[PDB]
Amino acid sequence: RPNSVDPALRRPGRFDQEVEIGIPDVDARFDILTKQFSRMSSDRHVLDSEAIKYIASKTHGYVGADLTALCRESVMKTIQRGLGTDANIDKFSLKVTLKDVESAMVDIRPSAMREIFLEMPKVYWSDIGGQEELKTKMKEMIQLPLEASETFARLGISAPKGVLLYGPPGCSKTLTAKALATESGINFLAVKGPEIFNKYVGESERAIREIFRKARSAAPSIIFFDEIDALSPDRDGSSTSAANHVLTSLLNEIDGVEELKGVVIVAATNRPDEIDAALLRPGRLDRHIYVGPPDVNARLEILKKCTKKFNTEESGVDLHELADRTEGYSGAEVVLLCQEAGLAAIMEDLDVAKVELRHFEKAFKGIARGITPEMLSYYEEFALRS
Amino acid sequence: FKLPAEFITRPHPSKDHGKETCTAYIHPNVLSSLEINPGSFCTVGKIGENGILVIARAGDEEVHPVNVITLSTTIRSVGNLILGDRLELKKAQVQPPYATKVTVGSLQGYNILECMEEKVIQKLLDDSGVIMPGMIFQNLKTKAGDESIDVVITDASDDSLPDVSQLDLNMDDMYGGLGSTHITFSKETQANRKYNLPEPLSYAAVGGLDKEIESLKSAIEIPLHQPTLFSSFGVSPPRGILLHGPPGTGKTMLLRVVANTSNAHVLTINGPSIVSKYLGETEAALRDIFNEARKYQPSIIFIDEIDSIAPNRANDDSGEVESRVVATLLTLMDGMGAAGKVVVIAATNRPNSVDPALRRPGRFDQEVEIGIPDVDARFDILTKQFSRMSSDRHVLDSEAIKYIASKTHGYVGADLTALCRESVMKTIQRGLGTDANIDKFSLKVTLKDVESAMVDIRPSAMREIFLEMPKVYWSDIGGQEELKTKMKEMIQLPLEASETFARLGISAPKGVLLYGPPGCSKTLTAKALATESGINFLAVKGPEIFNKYVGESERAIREIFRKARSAAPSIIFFDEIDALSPDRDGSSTSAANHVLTSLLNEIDGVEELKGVVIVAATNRPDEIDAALLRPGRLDRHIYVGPPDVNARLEILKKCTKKFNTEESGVDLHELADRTEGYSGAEVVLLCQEAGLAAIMEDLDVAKVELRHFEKAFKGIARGITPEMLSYYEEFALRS
Ligand SMILES: Nc1ncnc2c1ncn2[C@@H]1O[C@H](COP(=O)(O)OP(=O)(O)OP(=O)(O)O)[C@@H](O)[C@H]1O
Repeated sequence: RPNSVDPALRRPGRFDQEVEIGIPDVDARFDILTKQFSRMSSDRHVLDSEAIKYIASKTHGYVGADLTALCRESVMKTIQRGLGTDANIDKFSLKVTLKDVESAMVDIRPSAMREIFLEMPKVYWSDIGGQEELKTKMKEMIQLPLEASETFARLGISAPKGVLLYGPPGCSKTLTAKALATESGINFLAVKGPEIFNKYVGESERAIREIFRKARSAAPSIIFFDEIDALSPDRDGSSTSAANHVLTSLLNEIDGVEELKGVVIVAATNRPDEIDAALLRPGRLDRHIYVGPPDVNARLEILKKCTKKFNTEESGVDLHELADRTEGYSGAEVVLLCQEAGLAAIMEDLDVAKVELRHFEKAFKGIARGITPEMLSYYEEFALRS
Repeated sequence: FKLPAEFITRPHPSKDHGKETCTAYIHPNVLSSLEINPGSFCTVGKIGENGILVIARAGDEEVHPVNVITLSTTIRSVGNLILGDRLELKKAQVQPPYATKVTVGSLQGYNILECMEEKVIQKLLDDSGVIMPGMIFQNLKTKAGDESIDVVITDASDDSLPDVSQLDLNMDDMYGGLGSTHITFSKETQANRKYNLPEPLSYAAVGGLDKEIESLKSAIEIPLHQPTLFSSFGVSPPRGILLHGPPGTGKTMLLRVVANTSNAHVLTINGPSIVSKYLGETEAALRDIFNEARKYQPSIIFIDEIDSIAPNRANDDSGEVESRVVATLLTLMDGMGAAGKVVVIAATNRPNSVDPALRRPGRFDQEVEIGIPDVDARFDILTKQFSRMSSDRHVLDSEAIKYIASKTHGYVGADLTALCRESVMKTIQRGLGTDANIDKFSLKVTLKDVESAMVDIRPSAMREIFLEMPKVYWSDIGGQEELKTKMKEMIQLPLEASETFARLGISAPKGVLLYGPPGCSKTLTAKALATESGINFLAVKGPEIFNKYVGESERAIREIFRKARSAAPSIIFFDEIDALSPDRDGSSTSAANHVLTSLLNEIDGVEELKGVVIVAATNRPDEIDAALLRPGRLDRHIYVGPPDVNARLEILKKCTKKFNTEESGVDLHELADRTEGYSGAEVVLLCQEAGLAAIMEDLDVAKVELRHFEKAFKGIARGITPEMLSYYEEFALRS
């Protein structure tokens, strides 16, 4: 723990050079898996490349020691299964397969599931369903700093360094961060709302300091928060008569005394009224994005993606009238409705190769949108007033 | 000047014949220091159990080290001389007078050998020593008919003047080439009871933990017996197994069993007694014992009460012996050898107290999960102990044992021995009090004493994380067919549709909500799942998870969900949600809010729990906050309203089984029609009240009259208001 180290030791006069070691990502885990597989050679086991890639992708929170733990657990489970079934057959013939690895990853249950910095899995653009204008806006806002810092240094304008995301709780708030992290090619930081909150008084302040100076030491990057409305309201909500210190710290960190030109701060909130007037000030977090419900094109793309597993020709649906009928839903709502329709289609004779239109109608009538027009009107009023 | 204070046992190698009873390979310097003739009997103290296994002594070839001694596998089995025990040497005793009977028993055999005998007498008494409490020898190669048998020689009638010597060895005198007193072959029963010699614990004693017993057998046999095969892989050998569970659940007993059944050397420690005031004394002792562990190829190390030995760094920085010794022992065992054959078993309790610095897969990958035994394990242990104590002292059929096991649901493994012993004392006490010292063999074991035994035992094993409350079959399940069909559908989908979900990507909603009237059909569902599902069922009460300490509920939630995830795909049930759920209607505390966020972000946040299924039954669904009530998690809703006419009729038939319907003249149809606004629990209570009214007339009754039915019906009302049902319907419509 660097925090447990005496801060007198951790000073630039003696220990100016710090080497930061983080949790391995998917690429590092895959590289370590391939290296260890080549280490014990293929003379005792067979493991084709795509299985290794799938295993590495399935691994999210595992650590370097976890890969060795999985390898040893798979080997020993193979030994016991061979002894039990084949009655002491040669262990080389049984070698290593995928099912023992799957059992090992189910039963390993690592204790390192809690970490301050979350490595959210990446997602590609085709899976991401949005709108062209928003994509152009985010692309411009992320392209400006990286190849315009030198221009801003001479100009002196620098960057707004503040982006606020407010919209419906349906979709386009969580997967947007994944899309930004994937396309930007820059290290991403994900912290949950109540995750920063702690029972101990002052622990939240130390965690805030920790995350901001790791962000500073991690080169000019993007800092994203899952939800701010869990801590922003102080007078309106009176959350345990606290969080005032947290609010002051986050207010003075972004633009107090020292200004952070290199990094970009993006904020996503589920409700606009919870943001205090101090944050709602020109100069900081001035940019606002409506990011409303997905349009017809995004819903059609999501339906096409969800229908890829099934067969469109056999079903006979054109993927247009279904999207037109399902216009008041959201991306998460569309995904849930597709999943429930698939469940209804598989209830009859277990696995199916297609989903019928009757099952889709059953799903649509069974589950309501759950969205009210008053929240949309309030969001529109806030957009007009902003 | 050597002054050997202590000795340690060691198996005799090279087999051959040699002495095999009086080997006693001790360095001549020790023999000279004892001023005792080498060509005479020797006595080994073995710390306690006087008698000292008096035995003749021989000489070595100066290669045998002074520290280790050999007492032959026969004497090792006779006296339960476990490897690694403390051994001492002292002066020999007086010469025995003579031997009288020495009779064979032919253990684990049907006797009637005649041909297989082939003059066993020469083999028995062609050797020095021959200690009549026991001779155990290999079958060797005699004639044709292979196989292997052993012999019991315990029974004897010789009398010795000193009672200190419990081994009462005597000399050998028989005539043979290449006969006692009036033959020496007779009887086939077990060992003599009057000696009451200790016996080595076997795997047959342990019962109800098979799925773990072969697991631990393999875990201890693969590295010890097959070191080269595992070393060929080059993935490093495991050097530690975690044995953790509630106290008295059968861990030290399996430690003793595996220690006795293993011929390899085993190291046993007594716990915190090694801790000394001197800083370096404990370090020297640890490095020394590790030196003897690593110098000999077969070695097994036992560690106990690790929490006291290794306190957590954050819990308390007491000092003195601390994580320094833990670090140095870990470093010592990390590079003791490359392949080797060493297994370490940690018999700890509640691993929360175990220092987090003892958990890496590199040395302590193997973890054994030990929980409270269920009804099947308790019944198995009951049968095993009944077989051990034999039917010559008790009479009991299978159904009584099954009923006793079913009655004891929350009891611990040691509670079974507690109950049997308490029944023994109760039977003896009642016999002495009533029959005035009658023959106690005829009294044996009955049901009344055992009944009083679990009435008056009062165990202290009620508060536990496991809730193994008694279950019921489909007979008690009184409800609607649609509800049962839905239950079957959502409990059969994850069991035989995991591959289909993985291929399709739909996965499972894993969320079922059960909101309804407080009458019934909300608690019996737990029994229905735990009975029909046949899967490890975990139930957590509402107020039980609450604790005075701040964060205790959060950590308890952590352990319960981690154990649910680690306990294979199963189902989790929470009885009462509406106490912690209303964080908005009521002020509550910060702990309740933290619990709400934790349960919201753990069910479907970051990581997805596809294997387990989360089902929650609540009384008033409005206490659940809308923040966590989002589609995709706990989306399924069941009305589960008051039971219909069919369920009420079924409940009435079940409750009327004790009574006779033919003589009462009631078909339970008009009563069911009249009793339409009640619930299953209400129906049961009304039936109980009617039975009480019937039996208050003329004490015991064989039937119940109508007048009692009307009296019960008028005495007790439904207790439920229609506006509550209207509000439930309104909530269902909005959902
Ligand atoms: N599951 C069980 N089945 C049968 N007998 C048991 C069981 N659990 C305990 N006993 C009895 O109680 C005794 C004490 O149990 P055991 O020796 O296993 O120690 P433990 O209390 O579990 O361990 P520790 O002191 O390390 O916590 C056993 O020797 C045995 O007689």
